[PDB]
Amino acid sequence: MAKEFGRPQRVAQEMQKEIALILQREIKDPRLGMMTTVSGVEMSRDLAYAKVYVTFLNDKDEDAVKAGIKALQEASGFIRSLLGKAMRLRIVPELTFFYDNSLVEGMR
Repeated sequence: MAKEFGRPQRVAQEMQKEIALILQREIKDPRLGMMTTVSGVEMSRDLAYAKVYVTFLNDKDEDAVKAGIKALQEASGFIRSLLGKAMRLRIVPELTFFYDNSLVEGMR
């Protein structure tokens, strides 16, 4: 989020910031009394598939990590649909939501 160019990086940024926001706003950040991060972003419009990364500190509690993630899982199609609509687009690529917490690395 800081690449104002004509390359595929610029758009990737604007989108990363837009998704990062809706990913930190539309998401349950305040509900998890924790701040999430986006140490990964992938947008493939060549067909209709994307892959976004989100790291949380839910690891702190396996209960909040399991349940929490469960909430992020159910709100999956919600974030994806909320995005497409939020950005009124069409590509509506399979932008999956990868949750990389500290419960799968311990350093997230």
